[PDB]
Amino acid sequence: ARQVTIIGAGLAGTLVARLLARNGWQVNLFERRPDPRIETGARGRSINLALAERGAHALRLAGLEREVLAEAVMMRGRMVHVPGTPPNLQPYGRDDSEVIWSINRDRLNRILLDGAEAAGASIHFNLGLDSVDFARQRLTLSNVSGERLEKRFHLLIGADGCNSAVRQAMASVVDLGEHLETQPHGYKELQITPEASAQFNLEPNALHIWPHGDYMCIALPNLDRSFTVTLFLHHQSPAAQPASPSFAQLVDGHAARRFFQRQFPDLSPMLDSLEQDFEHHPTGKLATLRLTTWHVGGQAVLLGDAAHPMVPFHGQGMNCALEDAVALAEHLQSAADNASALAAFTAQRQPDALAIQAMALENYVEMSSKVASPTYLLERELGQIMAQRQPTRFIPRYSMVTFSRLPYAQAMARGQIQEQLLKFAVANHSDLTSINLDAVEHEVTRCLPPL
Ligand SMILES: Cc1cc2nc3c(=O)[nH]c(=O)nc-3n(C[C@H](O)[C@H](O)[C@H](O)COP(=O)(O)OP(=O)(O)OC[C@H]3O[C@@H](n4cnc5c(N)ncnc54)[C@H](O)[C@@H]3O)c2cc1C
Ligand SMILES: O=C(Cc1nn[nH]n1)c1ccc(C2CCCCC2)cc1
Ligand SMILES: [Cl-]
Ligand SMILES: [Cl-]
Repeated sequence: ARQVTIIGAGLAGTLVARLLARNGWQVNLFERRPDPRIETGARGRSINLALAERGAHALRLAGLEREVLAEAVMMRGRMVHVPGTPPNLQPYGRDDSEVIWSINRDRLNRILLDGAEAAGASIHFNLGLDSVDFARQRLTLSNVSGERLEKRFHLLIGADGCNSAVRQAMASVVDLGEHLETQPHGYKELQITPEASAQFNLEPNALHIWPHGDYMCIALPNLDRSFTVTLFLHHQSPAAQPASPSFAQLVDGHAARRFFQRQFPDLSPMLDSLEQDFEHHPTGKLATLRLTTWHVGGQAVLLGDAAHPMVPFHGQGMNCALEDAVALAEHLQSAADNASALAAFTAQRQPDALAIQAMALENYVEMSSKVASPTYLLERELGQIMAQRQPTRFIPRYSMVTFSRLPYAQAMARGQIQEQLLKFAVANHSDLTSINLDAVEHEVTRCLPPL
């Protein structure tokens, strides 16, 4: 039996443990945190994630999809809150079967843990990886108090998150070629209670966005009708724009409140504990981390956030993580040896991780400044016409990322061609009446191969 050691019982680590264990691998999975299935007196505060086709299909192959969806809230469309008009629901894709699911992270983790153990994996909690010795094939683990334990390993999978100890240990034996790109936006999570969302008739079965240019709020629903609101806002004000809103200017809850009443006046009444949340929840940091290589020979490979931290603006990090786990399990299961498997995995997935990293950055502009401009409206309306006349050629980029399993690089490449097609068609035209539709359709057929 082939043996594998996995660091991190997060989303990618637990899924890959399930897929390998049920193929007969001996799987040991080590996790720094305690087991979240052991109930304690602490008050767990878990956020929700948007689960889409790529994540859903990976769970479907694992036999876990139905269990996960039982606990998920359907989001049928995007509820855009633009000042001056009523909130406007934009359906996802073309028909009612194209939805995103809002799923609690801790519930998903528990389901995945149960699934890995049922497939035969052994999960060891309260053991955090501290270092690796690649030449002696040993690693050092330790509990919180610092007491250390050594284990031999044969194949090591670093599924240990954006601050991966495995990636750090790989920097001893190979150049990963890391480039960290910081992001000027931080984020803060605020809460809407069920009473407040019910009192203000906030739609539960939708994803809600409050665009506002260089800042914005997003809200995902929970099963109990509460919402978690995420404010994205610059850490610091730029020197050129010294009065522009930023976190540094929101020192306490009362400034926060005046900000929301002025700039989000229909959302402010719903955030009852805006003051308290603002001061006791930490401001989070966003960053994109790109690696030229993900593995060391046949000994160790990264996946998930350990491999490609990305900004959350597409809701694709977990979706990408689950899709990585599927691909890593398939390559390991079928390769001549572990070395060939890890090379072929990195070669397949690294271009795709780059593509989704780039699309997540760009999607910030789409969500916060594009959805409210006159020019983008005309293009989106021409885009839906094109999807109807050429359905296998013109597939909107958001739809290819979110509702298909087209490799992310091909989605990006086709999206760039569509974007420039729509951009030139609508330029110097104010209405849809002055646009030659068959001209645009002819460029779809000349430039977009059918799927
Ligand atoms: C605010 C926010 C919102 C997001 N929303 C979405 C969304 O809506 N949709 C989406 O698809 N993605 C979303 N993401 C991204 C998503 O959360 C991650 O991409 C996903 O969790 C990656 O899964 P993973 O298994 O790689 O890592 P994680 O889920 O982070 O798992 C890492 C695991 O490794 C463990 N670990 C860490 N260090 C060690 C160590 N030294 N030793 C042992 N164990 C260790 C951790 O305890 C944890 O269990 C969001 C991210 C953020 C920050
Ligand atoms: O699906 C998307 C992107 C989209 N654009 N237009 N429709 N939705 C999407 C984008 C972001 C999120 C998360 C990001 C972290 C904070 C919670 C919300 C979820 C999902
Ligand atoms: Cl959309
Ligand atoms: Cl994400």
